[PDB]
Amino acid sequence: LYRPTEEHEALREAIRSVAEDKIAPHAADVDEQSRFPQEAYEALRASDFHAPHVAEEYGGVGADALATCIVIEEIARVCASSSLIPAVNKLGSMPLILSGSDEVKQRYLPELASGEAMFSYGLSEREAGSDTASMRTRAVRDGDDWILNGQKSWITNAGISKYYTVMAVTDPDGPRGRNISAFVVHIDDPGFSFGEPERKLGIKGSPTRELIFDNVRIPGDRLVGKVGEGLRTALRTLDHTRVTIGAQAVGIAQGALDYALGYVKERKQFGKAIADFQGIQFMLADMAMKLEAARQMVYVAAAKSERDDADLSFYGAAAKCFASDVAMEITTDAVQLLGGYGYTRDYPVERMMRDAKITQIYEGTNQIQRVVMARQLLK
Amino acid sequence: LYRPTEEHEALREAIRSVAEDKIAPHAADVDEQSRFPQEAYEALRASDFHAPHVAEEYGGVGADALATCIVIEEIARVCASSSLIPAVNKLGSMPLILSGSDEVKQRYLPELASGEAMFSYGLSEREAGSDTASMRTRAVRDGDDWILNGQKSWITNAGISKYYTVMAVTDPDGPRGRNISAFVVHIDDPGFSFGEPERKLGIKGSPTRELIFDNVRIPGDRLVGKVGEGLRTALRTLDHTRVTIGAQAVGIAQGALDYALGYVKERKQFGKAIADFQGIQFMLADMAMKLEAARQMVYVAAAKSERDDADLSFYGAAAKCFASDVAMEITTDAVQLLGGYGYTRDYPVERMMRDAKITQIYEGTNQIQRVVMARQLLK
Amino acid sequence: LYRPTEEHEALREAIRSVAEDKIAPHAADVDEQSRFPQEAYEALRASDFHAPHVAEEYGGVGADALATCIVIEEIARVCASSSLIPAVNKLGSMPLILSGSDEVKQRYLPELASGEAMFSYGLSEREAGSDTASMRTRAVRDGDDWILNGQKSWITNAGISKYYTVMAVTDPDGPRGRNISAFVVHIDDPGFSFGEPERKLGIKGSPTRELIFDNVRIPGDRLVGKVGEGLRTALRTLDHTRVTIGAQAVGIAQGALDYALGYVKERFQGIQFMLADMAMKLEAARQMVYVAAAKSERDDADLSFYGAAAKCFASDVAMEITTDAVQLLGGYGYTRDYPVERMMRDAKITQIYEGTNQIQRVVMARQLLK
Amino acid sequence: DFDLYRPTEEHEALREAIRSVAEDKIAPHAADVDEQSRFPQEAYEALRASDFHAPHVAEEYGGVGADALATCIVIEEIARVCASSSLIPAVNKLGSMPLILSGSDEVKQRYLPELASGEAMFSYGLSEREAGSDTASMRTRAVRDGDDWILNGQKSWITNAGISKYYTVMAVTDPNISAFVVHIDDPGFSFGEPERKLGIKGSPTRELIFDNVRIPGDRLVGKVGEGLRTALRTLDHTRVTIGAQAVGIAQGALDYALGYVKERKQFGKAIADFQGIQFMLADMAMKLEAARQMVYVAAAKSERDDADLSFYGAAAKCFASDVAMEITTDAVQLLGGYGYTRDYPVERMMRDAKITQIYEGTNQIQRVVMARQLLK
Repeated sequence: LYRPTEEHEALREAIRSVAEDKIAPHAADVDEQSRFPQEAYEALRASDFHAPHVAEEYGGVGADALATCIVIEEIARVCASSSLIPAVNKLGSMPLILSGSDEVKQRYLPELASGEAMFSYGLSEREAGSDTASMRTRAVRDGDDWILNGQKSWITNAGISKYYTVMAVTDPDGPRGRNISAFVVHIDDPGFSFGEPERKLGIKGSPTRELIFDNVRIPGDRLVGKVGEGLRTALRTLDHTRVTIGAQAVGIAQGALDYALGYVKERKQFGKAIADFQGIQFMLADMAMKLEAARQMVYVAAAKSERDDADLSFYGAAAKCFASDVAMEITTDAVQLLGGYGYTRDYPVERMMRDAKITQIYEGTNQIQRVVMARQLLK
Repeated sequence: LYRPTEEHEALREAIRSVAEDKIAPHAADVDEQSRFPQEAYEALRASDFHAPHVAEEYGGVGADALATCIVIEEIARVCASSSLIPAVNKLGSMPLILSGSDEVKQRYLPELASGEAMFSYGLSEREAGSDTASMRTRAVRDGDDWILNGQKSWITNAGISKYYTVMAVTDPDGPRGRNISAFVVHIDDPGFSFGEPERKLGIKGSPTRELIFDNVRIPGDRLVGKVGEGLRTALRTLDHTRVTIGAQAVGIAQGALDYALGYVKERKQFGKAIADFQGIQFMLADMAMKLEAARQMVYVAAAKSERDDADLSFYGAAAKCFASDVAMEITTDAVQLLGGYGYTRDYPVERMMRDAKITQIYEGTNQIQRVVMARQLLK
Repeated sequence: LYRPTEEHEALREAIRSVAEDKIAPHAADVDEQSRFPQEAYEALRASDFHAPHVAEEYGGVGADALATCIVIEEIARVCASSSLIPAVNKLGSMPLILSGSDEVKQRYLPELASGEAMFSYGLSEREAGSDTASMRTRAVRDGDDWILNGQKSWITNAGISKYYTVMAVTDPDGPRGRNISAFVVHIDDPGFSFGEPERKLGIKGSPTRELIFDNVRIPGDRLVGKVGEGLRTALRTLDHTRVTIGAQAVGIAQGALDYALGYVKERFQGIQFMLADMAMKLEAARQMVYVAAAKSERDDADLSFYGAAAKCFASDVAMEITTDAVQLLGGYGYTRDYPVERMMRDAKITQIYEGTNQIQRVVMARQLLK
Repeated sequence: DFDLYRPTEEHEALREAIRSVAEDKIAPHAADVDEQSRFPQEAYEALRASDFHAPHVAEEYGGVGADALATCIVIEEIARVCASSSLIPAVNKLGSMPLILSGSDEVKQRYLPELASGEAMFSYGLSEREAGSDTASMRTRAVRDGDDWILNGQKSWITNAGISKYYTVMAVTDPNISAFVVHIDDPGFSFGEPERKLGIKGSPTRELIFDNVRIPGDRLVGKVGEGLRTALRTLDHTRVTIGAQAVGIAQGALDYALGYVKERKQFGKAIADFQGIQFMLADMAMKLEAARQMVYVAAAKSERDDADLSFYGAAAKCFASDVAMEITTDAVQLLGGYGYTRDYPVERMMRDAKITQIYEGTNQIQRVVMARQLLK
């Protein structure tokens, strides 16, 4: 009751030690250079932790939603950019799971579950970032095939994901929400290009790239879901990926709190370990307490996500909004807690603050989460 | 997972229905003339919700600790004062459960479980509230009986509860925290008097009285647990009722967010429903998100209060501190959202605000909670 | 420079003694029985702080807006209900000052300034509370007079004020906000009655009653500036009384923190940090109110913004501080035996009346995106 | 017409002055300053050309002698566009305060003209590895070698170091402490490796290491053994400059935020027609302006050196810094994905803001000073 199965905890100790071993040192370096955490990718893949959400049918680990966030958490605790790997894979493969045809699922999800390829997910566009219902990217038919044209931006793991679940308008004059569909674009696919990797505040490692569609023709079997169903797919994909982002935020903050506690037990200003100043003790109390509320809520919403509960819209958004807020609130405090040392790149709290910010921004800025929560409350 | 069981959800639905009609309408009156929730206690007892935690063995409903919290929540949601009936009942009976001898337990718990008698719990002392190992209340052993002297303060439901698990030193030189034992005082015991009931900011209904012991002869069977081990028992009980006060805070806040939501959809300023202004929407979003986190952590800590988990103290402190703090923010916003109306007692939210304040204060002020947490963090 | 003139501080020691000595002990009762701060009113009157804003021209104290705010603060420091007397007097006289012809100013301001009469201000309406530009209290001209029919609500200090600058729409047609004018209704004036005093969370002392107008025959000399300007005048006065509500909040917070600090001396670093946050927020709120108050007196361009900005922040701060004040005093802080309970309840309203901090944030936003 | 609670008209002329100096000369370089972690040299050149390298220096010594509001306003209006660039007047006042507050007319004369002219920059060595905040327990020793002194030890966290010219470092004489202008060229005086910082990446934060640095006896600043009464004063007076730094960073962030939200449209309406973004900008502007005004009250209070200058100083830095963080965070939030990228400054202003909360007495230390000034 109100706890992960102890199974989840064995899973956690696993992914935790994978994170402590193969991710952490590489996290500091990943961030500095803003290059992909490849070591993280081969270590997650080597431990079959790269995309544990995939079903058993395709060779996945079959992770529970709570189990899936646990992985994303335990990674973000040490490296936010790497933490995106199973998180972006769940995000980009979710339209393919929740609505994909059996043939398309069997095509694509086994290569992920195996580790051949990572997914990215192209929904946002620069002239309609949060207003995903009124996008510009275009899927016109051409024979059996599909021509995509247009813009996707803020696409995570771009350049590295092989597969890109794009959402493009199929019938530009139908009832909003029924004119958009999802198509798995490959890196192969001619005319599909990437934009410059963005110069990011945090997640500097995991590339956030614009991806351009210049008459990208693609077979008909890469339609995922039916036609027009792309927004009804994207909504349930948000519904489920919000909680992954919540867990990522919880994780970023957890790593920050861990360095905070360690540093306060080691260092001694005014003769004593700063850990024992009641001020700092209050600060750690708020950090730990907020973090634990955010954790429990992302976990509740994950329970809401595998059980596919009714109010998953609300709690998912809320868990994402709060966890991210908490992450900022905590990681900033963590930086504050290490004083001068904290704003040094030698210690991870700096990176962790820079990293936590996107949890408040990307996958729908928490203002959108508040819009969603409000619309859900007025029912 | 992260589900109150269908058992609990039905239980929730039950106690909610009892709160709505049988308790809520009286809530304004209970608070106003600062009177005990007689209607509420009556209705809870007739419905087995007055102290549902009590063991089956002694005729209680055998309520899960989570379920107990759920009841205190749903009661508090409409009337905070009334929720102390099950809350202070769990508080006062818990030392009698956690350490009580089979006999004394079977003496008192039936009286409670049926609804004949109420419990209060005397541990804190006017002088050194948080340094409980240094309490002045002594019980001197005299024959089989004891003679009590001392000063419990801040003791909720006094004057109205009949049996009082008071904690007294039984060694002015015995060892710290092992020099104290627990005694069930009756409302009948000579020399046992109450102070004038405190004039409280909120929870005005439930009486907060001083406890005076003037050479109170109490029989020898009133000892619960060993002599000396009462402190360990008291600290464990603290760990467990922390979470029920947390649930109460969540409840007070839930009432605020409910009445606010209602008032917001219907009432109109500038001619569209004020819930159309995205600002009020953000505010309501934050209220709901904070509140839901506070709720989920109250529930997690309730689970840990059943399993007697290690970090039960930490998670309970966190649940109380967060639920209460969050409640304060929310009920304050609740007053805000109803504007001029919310400032009047015609609407309850103002009362709910006064009530959230005490949850930040009694049952271990959130500062003390933050200390407890910071202490578990610095293991 | 960036400090009260030494005579503002001379004014502070004066009203501080008046508040600590004459207002403070009764404040607890003022709140307890939810009755008017009579002791406070007669003592503020005895000390010329019941309405020090009035020009000396009418026998007032001639206080600059900064001074008015400081008075309101030193009163709110001990009694918010009491702190509203000078505050609601400046509020109710402000339309009467800012635009009234010297006729009505000379008829009203001396009787206020001296302390015969208190003012309240009828702008807020239940139906169109936040949208004051679309209010529904009607006043049609009957010969030289006007007739009033309508319903002002949440009129603070309403039960006891004599003179009431109530603002009514005179011409429904035309641009709402340019069709509103203000007229001072008397307590004895025929047909004008009050509702039942609101049972309030805090400031219970200062009575807020509805104002109902049942065909009140008001003379034509009750005109407060040219017909139709009333909304121009009303947002003009809000511009100034925002800053006084800020000052009130600063005071309420101050009192909360004062009992907090005192209590902390009486009975570790965590509580120190909490007190530091309290005091620091408080002082930012105080300086923000004073910057704005000086900004009002010189009738600066951005008084719209700063009055809002100070009104919101001070009030917000008051709320956390008074809340935190209650927190520091622990169980004792949750009792009416100590005033911090009353002070928290008092501070809440500062976020609400005279434009909810939602409206304050909107007007602020508005000036930001001009 | 009464100028109470408002910065004087001359301060305001100075403001559009320094604002134009920043917009027109500093602003374009801020992005590069942060990206490369290099000293804002162009900014220093235009500040020196415009009497802003340390305008606080007296007119007796050739500065403009600007009052604490004036110097603060410069630090703000500069930080408004580049935090690192704002450290120029800020770190110069920081390093010059011991030399002013207790320095002998000879020692004032040896150095303050080189600053006021714009030749040399000053930095200030008080904090250390072991006892930064506990100034009573440091371990950098000044031994009286003849009339002269031998210095050994390590100051840490020293802004503009390696690049600044004169270093008023403070050492214990008898284990208590005195202040000494160590020169860059002085024998054996070296710097540690510069920190790779979260923000203020332009302004170098370096260790100060001494292996038997001999410095003449006239390098003494103030009283021998009694620099400590000078050190708490330098704090008292310089918090407000770090605060104004915070206000400036914060104001800049709010400026880019407003610009973006008016320029950008979303869901078909401008993103600032959404009341959520509106309240958000309102909270930002009011916190911001409150922190600004308290910075100004504390600056005036550092001018006439009031009794409570400690509290009002600490609070203004602690609040302005905290508010700056709070604002820049929302600023990054407001520009969405665009705000997350370094192509827009809101991100840099956030990192710049995270330090105003930390250095030169972390707001936790600021709160301690406030709590002690409260129980007076």
